[PDB]
Amino acid sequence: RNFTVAIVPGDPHFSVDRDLRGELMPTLYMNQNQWLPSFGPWFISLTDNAMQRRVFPKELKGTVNFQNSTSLKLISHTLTTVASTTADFFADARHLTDTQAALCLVNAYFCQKTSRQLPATPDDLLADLPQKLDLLITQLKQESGPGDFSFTYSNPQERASLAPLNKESRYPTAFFQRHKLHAMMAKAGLFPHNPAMDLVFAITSAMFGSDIPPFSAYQWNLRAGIVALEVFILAYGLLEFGQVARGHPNRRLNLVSLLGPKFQPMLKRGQLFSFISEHYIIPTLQANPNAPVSFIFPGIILAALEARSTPGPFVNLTGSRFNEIFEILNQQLTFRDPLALLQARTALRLATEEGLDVLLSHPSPPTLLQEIIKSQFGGGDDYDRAYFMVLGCLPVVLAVVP
Amino acid sequence: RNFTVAIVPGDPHFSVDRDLRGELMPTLYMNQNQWLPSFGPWFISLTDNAMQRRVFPKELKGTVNFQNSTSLKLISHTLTTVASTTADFFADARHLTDTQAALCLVNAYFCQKTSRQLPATPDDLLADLPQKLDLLITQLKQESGPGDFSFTYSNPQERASLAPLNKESRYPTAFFQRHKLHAMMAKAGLFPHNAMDLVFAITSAMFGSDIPPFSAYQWNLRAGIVALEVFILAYGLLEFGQVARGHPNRRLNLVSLLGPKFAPMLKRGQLFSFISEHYIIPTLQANPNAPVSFIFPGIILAALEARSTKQPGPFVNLTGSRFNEIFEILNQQLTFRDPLALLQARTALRLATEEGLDVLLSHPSPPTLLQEIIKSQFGGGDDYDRAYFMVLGCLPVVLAVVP
Amino acid sequence: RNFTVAIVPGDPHFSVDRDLRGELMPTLYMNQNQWLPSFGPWFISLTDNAMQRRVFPKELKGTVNFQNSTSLKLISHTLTTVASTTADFFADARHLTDTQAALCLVNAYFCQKTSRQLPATPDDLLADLPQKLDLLITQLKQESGPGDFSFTYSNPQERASLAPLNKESRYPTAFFQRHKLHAMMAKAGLFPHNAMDLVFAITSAMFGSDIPPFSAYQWNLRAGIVALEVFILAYGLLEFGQVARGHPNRRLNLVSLLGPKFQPPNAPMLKRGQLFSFISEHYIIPTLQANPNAPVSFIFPGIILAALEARSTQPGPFVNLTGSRFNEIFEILNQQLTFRDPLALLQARTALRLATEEGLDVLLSHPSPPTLLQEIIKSQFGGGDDYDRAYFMVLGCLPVVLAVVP
Amino acid sequence: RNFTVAIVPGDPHFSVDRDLRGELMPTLYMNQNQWLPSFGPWFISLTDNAMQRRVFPKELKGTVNFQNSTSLKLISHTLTTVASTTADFFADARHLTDTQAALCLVNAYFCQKTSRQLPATPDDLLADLPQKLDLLITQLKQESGPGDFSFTYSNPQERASLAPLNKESRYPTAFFQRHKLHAMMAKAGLFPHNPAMDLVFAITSAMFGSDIPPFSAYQWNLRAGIVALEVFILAYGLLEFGQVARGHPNRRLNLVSLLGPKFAPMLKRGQLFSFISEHYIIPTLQANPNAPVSFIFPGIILAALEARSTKQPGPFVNLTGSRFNEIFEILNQQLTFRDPLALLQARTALRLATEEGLDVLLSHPSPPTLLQEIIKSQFGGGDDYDRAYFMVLGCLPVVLAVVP
Amino acid sequence: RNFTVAIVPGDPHFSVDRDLRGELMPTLYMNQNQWLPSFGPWFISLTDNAMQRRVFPKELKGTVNFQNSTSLKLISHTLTTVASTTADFFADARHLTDTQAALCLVNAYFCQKTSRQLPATPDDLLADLPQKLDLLITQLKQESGPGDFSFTYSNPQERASLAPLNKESRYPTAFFQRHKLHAMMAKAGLFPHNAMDLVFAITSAMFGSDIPPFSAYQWNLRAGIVALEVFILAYGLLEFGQVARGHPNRRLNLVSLLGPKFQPGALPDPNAPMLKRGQLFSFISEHYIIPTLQANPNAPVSFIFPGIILAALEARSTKQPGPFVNLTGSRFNEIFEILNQQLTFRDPLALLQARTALRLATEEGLDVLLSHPSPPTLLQEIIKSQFGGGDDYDRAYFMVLGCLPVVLAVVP
Repeated sequence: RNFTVAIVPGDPHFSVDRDLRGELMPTLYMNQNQWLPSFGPWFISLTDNAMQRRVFPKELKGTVNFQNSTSLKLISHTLTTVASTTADFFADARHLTDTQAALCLVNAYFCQKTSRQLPATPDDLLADLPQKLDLLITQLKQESGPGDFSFTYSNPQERASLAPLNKESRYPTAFFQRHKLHAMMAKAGLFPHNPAMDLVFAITSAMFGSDIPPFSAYQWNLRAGIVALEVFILAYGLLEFGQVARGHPNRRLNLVSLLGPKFQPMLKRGQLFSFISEHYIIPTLQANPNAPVSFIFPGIILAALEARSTPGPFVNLTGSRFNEIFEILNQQLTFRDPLALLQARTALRLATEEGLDVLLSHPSPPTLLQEIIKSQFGGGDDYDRAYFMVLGCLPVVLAVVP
Repeated sequence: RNFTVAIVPGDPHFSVDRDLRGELMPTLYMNQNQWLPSFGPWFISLTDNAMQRRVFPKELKGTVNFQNSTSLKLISHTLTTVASTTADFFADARHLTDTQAALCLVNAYFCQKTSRQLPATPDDLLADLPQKLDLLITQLKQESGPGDFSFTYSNPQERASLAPLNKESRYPTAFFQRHKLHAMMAKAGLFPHNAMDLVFAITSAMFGSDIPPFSAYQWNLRAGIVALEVFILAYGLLEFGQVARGHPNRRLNLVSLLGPKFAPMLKRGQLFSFISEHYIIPTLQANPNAPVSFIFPGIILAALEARSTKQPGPFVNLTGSRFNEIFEILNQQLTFRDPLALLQARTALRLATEEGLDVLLSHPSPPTLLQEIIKSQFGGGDDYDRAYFMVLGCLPVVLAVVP
Repeated sequence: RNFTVAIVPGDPHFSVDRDLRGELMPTLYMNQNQWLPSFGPWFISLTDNAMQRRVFPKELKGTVNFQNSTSLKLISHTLTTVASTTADFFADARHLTDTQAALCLVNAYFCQKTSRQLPATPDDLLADLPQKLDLLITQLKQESGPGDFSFTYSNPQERASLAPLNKESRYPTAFFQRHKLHAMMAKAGLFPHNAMDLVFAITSAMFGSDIPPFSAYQWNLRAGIVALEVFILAYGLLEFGQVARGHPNRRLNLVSLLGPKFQPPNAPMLKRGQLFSFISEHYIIPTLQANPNAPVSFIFPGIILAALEARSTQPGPFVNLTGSRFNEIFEILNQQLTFRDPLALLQARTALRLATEEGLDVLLSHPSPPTLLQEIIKSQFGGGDDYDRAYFMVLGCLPVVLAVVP
Repeated sequence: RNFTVAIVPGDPHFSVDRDLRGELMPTLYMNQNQWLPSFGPWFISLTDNAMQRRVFPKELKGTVNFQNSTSLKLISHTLTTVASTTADFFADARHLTDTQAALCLVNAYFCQKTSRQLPATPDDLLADLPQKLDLLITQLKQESGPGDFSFTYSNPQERASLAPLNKESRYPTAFFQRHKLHAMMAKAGLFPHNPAMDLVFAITSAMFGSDIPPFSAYQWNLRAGIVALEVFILAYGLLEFGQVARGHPNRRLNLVSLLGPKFAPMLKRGQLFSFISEHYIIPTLQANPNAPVSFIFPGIILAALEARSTKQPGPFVNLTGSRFNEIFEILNQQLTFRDPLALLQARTALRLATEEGLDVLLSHPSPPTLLQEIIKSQFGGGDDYDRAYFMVLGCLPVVLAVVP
Repeated sequence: RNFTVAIVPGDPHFSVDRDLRGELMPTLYMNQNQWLPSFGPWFISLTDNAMQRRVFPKELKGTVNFQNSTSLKLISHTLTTVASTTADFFADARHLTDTQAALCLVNAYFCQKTSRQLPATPDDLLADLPQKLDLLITQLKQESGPGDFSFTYSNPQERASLAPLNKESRYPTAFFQRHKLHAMMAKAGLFPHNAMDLVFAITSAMFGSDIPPFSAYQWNLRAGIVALEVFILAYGLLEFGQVARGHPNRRLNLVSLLGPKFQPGALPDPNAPMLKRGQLFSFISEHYIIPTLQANPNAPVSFIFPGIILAALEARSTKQPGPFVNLTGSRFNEIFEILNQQLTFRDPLALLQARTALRLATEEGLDVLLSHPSPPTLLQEIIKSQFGGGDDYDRAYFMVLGCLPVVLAVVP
């Protein structure tokens, strides 16, 4: 079950057993006499905060944290936590993965707007994904009027739950009323209340079985799908005019430094995302068909968590931006409380949805995204941005002896 | 509950959860292969003495103390002890914090001398604090006659107690008679014995009916006078301060300490105005009951050092007397856990600070003596270093582990 | 029972108690303040993978693995596992070692083609081994037609067993039908079904009456063919070898590795087959005189490693973060150091042997086998010349000294 | 209770709580990543021997001993043991400290030889100490005839006891008969047997109470006083023509190296000792009035222990442990065995070995020359500055880089 | 009870409490941040082998063994084992030390061949030892005929015992028949079977009446012959020795090893008159052998010259010409078995058998050394190849120390 992925054109292909991040990071702690990895300003601040926490797992407090680095246990557990943000923890047969729901939405929209035949197999959902996303995004840019990319809650108890309260299948009437992406797809005829044709239901009943109900009747799949679609929209927008051939002076990632002996015309608009879709998204989903969108692009999740936080020069010594990640780590490594871990997972997911709304509500979303990746994660070019979305960090080698 | 502070103009703002010193210092021990922090001559002498002590907490004797540095546990426990100098340990409803009592005194004095409206909210107490302090100080400089900034004790048992003996509400008649700051405020009509009491009008409007008049329950008057002395010394030290210039003797280098985490001259009083608006006010908005020792621990340390200030010429100080009060608190709370002995140790540190504040304020040029102590014992060479030393209680530097 | 071996001409002789690899490697961890050994790209990838394994023996995870090196326990246990690839674990009196079976085959073929007298003693089997191998190889090169160097399985359960299924003495009819080396020896009259059987005349004169004819009990024929493939690859690799030249890409430096233990041009070049003749007379013969039952994997573990790597062989730059190439070695290590399950260890040993046979077929099926072999030794093991290739075949690695302080 | 001392002119004053050696040495182990202290050839040999001893306290065998240095526990316990050499361990009201007895002897001798009034207070005993010692020494140099600076024992059991045997107040008649210093003071009329005026008794009854008996009646004070006087005589003689202003090429002690951030007309004869007496001896005795002479000058005690050793001519490597036996036995008895009687015997052996070595030093034709040789060869001292500091510290520490 | 020794002329004298090797070696582990000792190729091979042994005492496997050195516990226990090779472990009143028996033999031979009066005191035994050895050796060189320096065993059980089997006082008739040294002394009239017995006259005057005649109780004769072989090899090795000149291949550097402990002062003249034949051994006899025996009168010959014992153990091993790497552990088996028996198993009988095996291996190697056509030449080759000794200075110090330590910087 070995699979191969490639992130940017001209770069090497990576053959992995299961997970690229999980198999790449440990290899950076094998030359501890000469160098140790560093994962950027945000991870340096995370490491500083983690070592000060009164309640924090002892196994994540290894000596490497005090040597201008982050221990392997701390960096891998942090990245795993981020990758599980949009994973489904409700044991429900009516549920699709957020990635599958997002793919059904963008494919139904494409069939409604073009004369293209409805997708037959899950492979057809991923075929021409850059073109399907490009059509949805160019129409979303033309969506004038008030509203943002947020869900409307009218109660604090309602906000603390991912699913509708009192075991209901639908969210209250106001829930999606202010969401621009939902409004555009609703106007196009998707997810209707019922005999109005439901393209999403025709796709779900042909590939994902009879158990998946119409998105308007059981609205969890609509909410999860919208949020995963926001991640794909941000990923497309960030790489839209990307170029990687040029050796940028501010390029942080150096695979020759990190890998050592293990390593052996301009791009048109949308070509960098097409490469990542064909060589990374498709092989990742072929190996892990139920992968959440947070597993595909953990860098977008991290940038969204950072967008919530956003006068002059400033030093951030606060730990609030690490609270959701640290609570999951404390619940699964120290307290082992299954209920408290489920609540911690909900808090991380809600914080990400809040940050995604900040990113998409900005007048130029890729500009804010570029600023966060540069300031908090050290990414200076399109090559760094593409690798950061996939890895969740941009590791560098720093000599142990100066 | 995150809050932001700024110490000097042009410098970065620091966002902290609760405490700047407590959150900044641990970050200096995260590159132990390349460098370790050093906190100045006084802390180098403290570290030398602490490792020689027969009775000293074992957790404060970590290996970093023997590597041209001071361990994180030793430096943070020392700074916490200094920051708690004027903290209230009597559980009394009639008590204000020393900072609140000092603010009531300086605000009542300002209303008496200017006829400006009495402060309504605790925010009004801090509004125009540099101007309120400047009026009190310029009048204190004109206070001619004998007397100093000390309390008069007529018994050794009386000296060993912070509150009046035999559970009394007032101190003996001689207690405040030699204090110039008390005498000036008494002559102005503040805290009268019953006559309009401006302090009581302020305390009953913001701090409740439980706070008695300062003349009836004199603990608040004594604590307020001492905290006011710390604010006076802080204002005087920064009075003609400039930070724009990159001084050759500037010890503090935040670019070195923080790494990846990081024109018109200032008029008289402008450096203190910046520290009041960007540090004092946000600190008190987050911790309304903060003692004056938590706001400016550097003044407390300079006061403890002023007591020490005999033969002229070169001299090596291998004595531990200047660390006795801090070390006794550390021994009582980390090793012996004796509640009574810890309370006596806390009183001894507070009395030693009051003794040193009197030395500082009795000097003909108080900021000059203050500058000398900050330079010799703490390594501070300019106004930038002095402002940061008052806030941090030290001036950390990075020293390479390998030479 | 001390014995002496020499690998290449002009180099020192090594006196060992039992095993050269096992006695040489520990001596590289005796200057840990100044330097630590490094065993090449394949072992660097192995070390990376071993430290990531959820189930892996704790004693093999020492600190040296994280200091640009491989711990002594990990490198020695890996090399021992490779050296035991073709060791016989069936306690059977009808069984020869794969080396003995290969020697009987090449000697019977030589007598059939030259009419030289049949070998009388086990020493006669090894006498003129370069010449006996050279005759078999030059005839194998002339073997035109379809087929490769693989065994034909018609069932997955049949593939998972080394011996024939249902305790049978013969493999199914299709088993050897596609093997070129078997076909050439069968056409020459060797191992007939009963016709004079030269192999049986050799086995009954030196290895006792218990060894049955190769056509009747076919395990010895299968084991012998595979060991013969290893000897063929070893001969082909060193065929035009020269060691006198101090090559710029020579990785192995014994002066660096041994230090004070080692007491250190116009010389004529080695003729064709002379480098292999030196290794046969000074390494193969003394090794077999000391350990008569040594498997071919103990003689040349480097060929076994190159064969395991040949199975692995998208176009362009590539980073290999997979652990599949180490699965068989790691499973044996887990089964003998941690779980101590006799059945699971036997299955793991079978899997390593089958993977090696698969890789040997890739190496021999290549149009120029020594060229592919040279490429694998260079890319995965760092060997840049004939000196490195000869030492790699014997040691299973090419250790270098790397300074602990840069 | 903080006090200040100064060792040589032009050097800094040291403010200490109780003990200069005890407070200075720990400060040398605070930069262990860059440097460690080294205390000279004798201490290097001591460290080598201590680590080889089968019976030696484990707490004194720290890692610093194996890193071209001596651990803080080993160096401080060694120096404390040397400083306690002449400390009084008999709980007796009739006893003076050896320093007090030596001061009474030199002051009584000065009053007998000059018109000067008898000292009234203990401060008067120390007033003009260089001048009082100078008078006694110049008369001792004129003492012709046989005899040395040793006590005469006529029995091995008598040699193993500091006090007279069978609880007697006087030592046998032969005991002081060969001692030149005792003979000179006896001829001068000091300590008479009784109506002969006793100047020593007039001093002791005025400052040290009525419990101190006349030196001739209770002779322990006379024996202890004579030995402490020998230490003061050797200290005066060593620094008699000392100069410190000159920066000598062979000066080992470098206080700028050791302390770091914590830190012309010639001296006339006796001026270097006058400085050490006024700025070190007097403030030390004002803070610790009952200090033994071994606490004031432990370097003289160490040089005396080394003088016993001083067989074959030429280059020589000393791998013996005999010179450390007395110090090591005290360390074993107080840190490991805790045997009160054996510790008392070990203390007596160290004191008797010191008395034996002081006799070797004073019997040499040029005592400061032998003293200079020992301080140079065993302790690394190359000039008067080093010699003055060695007498006070008992060693001359140097900083040696951990990385070469 | 401190005593002083000197090994070569012009060098410093060493004052020790009891043992030079035991007191010198620990001083080399006191500067571990800058340097660590290295004891030569044989000890490097020993250290490599010791760390690979499945059965080996854990206390001898310290970290220093893995830092281009040998731990203090391993080097001192190895040297102590070698020094105890010929120590007497039979609690018998009829027994002399092998050194005392060798001295009685060489003194009786000297009295038989010269007009010299029989020695009266144990000091007279050591007086003129170079001259007494020189007379015995020059006569041994003239001993023509077959035979070597070995004992003849006619049974494997007989070979496994140091003393005669079945509690007998005499060895079988064939035992000494092939030994050239025994044959020469027997022809001279020494140890007769009862004829005047010069050896018995010496033993009964200095070592008491308990020592029986060498022909009646033959253990003293066997032990004495073997110790005499060690003295003969020591004399032969230093016979034409010179030390004044600073050789380029001189391994031992006492200035490096001792540092501040060594006061160099005045260095010897390299252009000074040469040492005459026997003068280097005379210096070692007067300044090392005599003071060592005055301090430890019952010292075995292996304690005086452990380097000869090590060279003898190495002589057994001595087939192919050229460069050679020795990865075998056979040469360390006898030493390692003693170490395992006294530090790990604590079996009194097995330790006694291990001690016998080391003594028999040494006797076998001494025969190889003395049977070589030029014994000092083979001895020089072994000291150079296995112990790093390149000159007479190194050879004299190697005989005494059992090794030639060098300082190697921890940081290169």
